[PDB]
Amino acid sequence: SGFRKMAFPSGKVEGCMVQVTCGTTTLNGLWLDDVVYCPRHVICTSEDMLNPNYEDLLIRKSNHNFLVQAGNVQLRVIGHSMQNCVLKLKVDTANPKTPKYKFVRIQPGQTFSVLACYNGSPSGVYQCAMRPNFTIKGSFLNGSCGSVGFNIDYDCVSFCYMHHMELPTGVHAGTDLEGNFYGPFVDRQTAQAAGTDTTITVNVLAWLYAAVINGDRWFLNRFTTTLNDFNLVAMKYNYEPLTQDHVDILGPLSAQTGIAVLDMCASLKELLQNGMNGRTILGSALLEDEFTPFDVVRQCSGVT
Amino acid sequence: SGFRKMAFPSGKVEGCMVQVTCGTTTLNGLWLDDVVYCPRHVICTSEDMLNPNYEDLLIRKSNHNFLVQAGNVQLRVIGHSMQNCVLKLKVDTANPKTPKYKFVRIQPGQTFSVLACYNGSPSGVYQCAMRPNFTIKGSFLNGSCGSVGFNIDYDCVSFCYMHHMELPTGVHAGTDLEGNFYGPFVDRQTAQAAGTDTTITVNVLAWLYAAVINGDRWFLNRFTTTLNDFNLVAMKYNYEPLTQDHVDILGPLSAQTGIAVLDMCASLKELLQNGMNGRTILGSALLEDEFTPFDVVRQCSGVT
Ligand SMILES: *C(=N)c1nc(OC)cc(OC)n1
Ligand SMILES: *C(=N)c1nc(OC)cc(OC)n1
Repeated sequence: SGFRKMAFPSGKVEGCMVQVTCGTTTLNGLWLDDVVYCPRHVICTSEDMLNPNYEDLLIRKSNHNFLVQAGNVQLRVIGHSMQNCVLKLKVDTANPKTPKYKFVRIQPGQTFSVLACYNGSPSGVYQCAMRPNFTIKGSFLNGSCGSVGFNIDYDCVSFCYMHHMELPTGVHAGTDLEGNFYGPFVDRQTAQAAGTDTTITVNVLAWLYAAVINGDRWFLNRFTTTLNDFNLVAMKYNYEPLTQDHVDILGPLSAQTGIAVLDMCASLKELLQNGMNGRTILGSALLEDEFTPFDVVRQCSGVT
Repeated sequence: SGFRKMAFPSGKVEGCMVQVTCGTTTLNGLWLDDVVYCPRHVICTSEDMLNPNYEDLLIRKSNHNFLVQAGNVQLRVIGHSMQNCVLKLKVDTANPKTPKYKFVRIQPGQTFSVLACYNGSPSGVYQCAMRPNFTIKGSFLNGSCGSVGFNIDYDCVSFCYMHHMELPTGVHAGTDLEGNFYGPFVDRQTAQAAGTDTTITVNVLAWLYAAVINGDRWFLNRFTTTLNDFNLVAMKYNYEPLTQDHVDILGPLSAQTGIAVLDMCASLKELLQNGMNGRTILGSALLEDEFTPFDVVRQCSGVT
């Protein structure tokens, strides 16, 4: 029993973190096979960042200008290329600790672990979600760029995020491992405002199922609702609309607890309308939305 | 910017996790050098657990009854001994991945990372604190015993906790790596009720400093208080008394923000008396107490 905001074990990803320096800029790189992936803004000075022409800036860079260090040892760069907003630095040595891996582009609402790094060295691991406005609420200081987000399926690491940027509102933006930003963000120090950060309804419902499984049941009520009635309330509260696909995804948690998905929607509807009244659910005074239904099943079953 | 409940990178500890089986019971062991540490209740059947005499039960066990598996390979047990509530299984092979390590016994209020494991395999990593009533609020299922809590200082892992038990209220109890339980708990399936779970005042104040550093400042007020006046309010709200040692510990965060510790105490006093009024601090609707002042400095500076 007990339910925590849990990150995947980070060891497989720690073995891939390297330091990348270009000129006076140092950030993190991800070393998989004989390629080091890093944000292309490693080539920018703080001034360049205001309006960078990456193709033009990159012309002034050669393989020997990209200093890649893995632990105490230097890696030899034998090629470099730009793919969207990431640089791929081909090195002469395959990473001996390369885990089984995939590059995946996640959808909003999906969660992942972040291994925050500085100078190619891991500092911490935390769990977060791709917000519906394509930002993430991370913990990143200067030098954390190139830190990655990932999920693990037994022994295969699916890398989904690489840190690039902080918006003036303190939220974060980044790319998948193909260098494509999530959302409309660009790697330029310009006015970039995020859209509405709606709540991930399907994740709140999954977390309410985790609460019932772990003994917090005070919020269960005698009501039911329909998808359309629930969605009228969800729109009022800036919650994402619940679809029949979300209901289907919650099927196993509904089966485990015996609480029909629409009944849990009615409990959530009352929590939105009445508030918590100073009460907590799984140690939280707000409705948590950074656990997917898969995360709840995984944590409640103990998948390794 | 941004502030997350962050765990230490788990790789160094993942390299130490093994599976220990005695008869029909399987749990986790911690393999450091040529010793495997595990809860002594590995020798108990579910019936034995009601009133076990460990010394007597242990007489019926030989080295060959302790099956220790590290990954896919079996370790040879060449000795076994009981130290308090842990067993130390001497194996014939030193763990090649043994990190630099220490065994530390933490005080209430101190935080640590837990690498939850099942069958010697890591499932997740999360951050928690030793509560003032000597319980921890973890996420542990059957088979998670022997999972450990730790802190890291650059390359040295300080192991502080080993999971043994869940109380009927869903909170957890365990030992340090010398086998001594935190608090008054025993490794017996008997009526064990936890005392008052007070809030760790010094940690709430540290987290309010992290909120100011990361831009959440709405709760700052025009008031100040004294330790004695603050402590009258802290007692009313089941908060731990703040001492001059806690004030001294918050000195660097006070210096960084320019907010005197007693002024932050006055902000906390008003938050306790007035509530949050539907507002949040660092994404939380309650006052968070599982970040020590050291954690706040570490996360706000990016220590690797
Ligand atoms: C990422 N490491 C990073 N670091 C900065 O300064 C040290 C600035 C920045 O701007 C995008 N990114
Ligand atoms: C710890 N792994 C554990 N597992 C149990 O059943 C599988 C019971 C238990 O009781 C102390 N501990």
